[PDB]
Formats: sequence, structure tokens, C-alpha cells
Amino acid sequence: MIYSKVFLKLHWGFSVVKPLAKPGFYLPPPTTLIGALSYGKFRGVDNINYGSPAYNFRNIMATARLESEGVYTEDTGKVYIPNGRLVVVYVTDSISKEELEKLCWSITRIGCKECLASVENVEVGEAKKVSGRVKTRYYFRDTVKVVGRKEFLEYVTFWEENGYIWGKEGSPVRYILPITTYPLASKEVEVEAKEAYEVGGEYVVFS
RNA sequence: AUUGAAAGUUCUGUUUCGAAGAAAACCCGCCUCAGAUUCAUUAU
Repeated sequence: MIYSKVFLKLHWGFSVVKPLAKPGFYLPPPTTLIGALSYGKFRGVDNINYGSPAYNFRNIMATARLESEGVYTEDTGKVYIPNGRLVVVYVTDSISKEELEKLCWSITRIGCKECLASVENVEVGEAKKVSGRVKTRYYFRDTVKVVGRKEFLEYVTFWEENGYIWGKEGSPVRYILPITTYPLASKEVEVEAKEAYEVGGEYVVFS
């Protein structure tokens, strides 16, 4: 199981609108993170035999977190965090280290066209699996238990990869975000969980 | 190539017209630079 870390510098922020008034999300879903990675190999093509040129990277695990302060504003929901930093962790085993590292440098935007994001540095390595009590900052699933004080937790709804095809709605999956609503920031939460990969001290929780 | 893809809330407008900081008023009334000093002794 290989892991990779990437540091992104945002220009003005990201904007993803909720499916089904056009409110937006607080943090990008894993689908956008996988699509950004897939952009490095499928550049120039928009329809493959027809739902998306991204129904092939569906089994790559990804998480992301903030490192600065921002504000969520509806004026079409947007998340303004200019000059901020984003840390993205990719965990997978489908491809070797070289291919993941090459695709990691080829990220251009997160969400829509205006949400450009440069790349500052990357790291590649081998991860280890643990199950003891850990502290994490990345968001995880709803079914994961919590031992600490419930004070900085929010509930969101994301979709599986089934939504990659047009004319079809993805399955609804609940997610828990360790985020402060105003101002926008990230906080640490202690979880027990069953599977956690150590990617450099900042344990990533998946189930 | 990501609930992503496709879009300007943009077009037309004077804070403008007028009204003296003006009139009267002394820096003027007394004071001294004052007393002492050889250019002469020698040259057809």
C-alpha cells in the first residue's frame, strides 16, 4: 500500500454546488480529488465509451485538509480562502510509485475552471496499517466511532463513483467533518476506528 | 477534464443658481562720548 502527499497553493478558493437556491459544500468530495488526479492522464478527452473519462480511477483512496483560514459565502456557495494551503493524501496500490508521483504533479484545478491551484511539493512512500486509538485531522465516514468530546463535528452528504455517469444520481453516503463553521479551520479529533494508515504521523482514517 | 461542462447586471444622468470681515486708533515723553598729549634734536 503506497501513499503520496501533495501541497497545493490555492488562488482564491473552490466552489462545488450540492446536487438537488444553490448552496455549496465546505470541503471538496473525494470524487473531485480523484478526478484531479485522473486529469494528468486523460487530458484532452471529455467522453469515453458515455459517462466520464474518470470511471477507471474509482478505487483510489484520497483525503484532503486545509491549513489556513477562510469564509463560506453565498452570493452559488463559495469558500474563499485566498493564498491558502491544501494538503492532499492519496493512498492506493493500483499503480507503482512512479506513476502516482507523475500524476501528482499534474493537478490543475479542484472543482470548476476558476479554482486553479499550483503545486509546491510532493512526497511518496510506503504506508503501514494500524488499528489503535489515533488522532486525525482528515474527514472520515459516519460509521466511525468517536471517543473525544463532540464539539467540532459537522455532517455532510457525499456520493459514490456511481454518479460519474450522466443522467444518473449517485448513492448518498454520510460523512463527518472536523471543521469549525466560522471562521473556517481544521481541528484534531481522536478516533479508535479499525483501519488507519500512518502516512507520516498524521494518521488517515478510512473505516 | 472533477455536480464538472455552456453565461457581463449592461445600457442613459452638472449640487447648479447669489452674498464686501466693514467701520474707529500716535510707540511718544527726558539724555553731550566727555575730559590729557610738541614730529624736535644733527646735515655748506
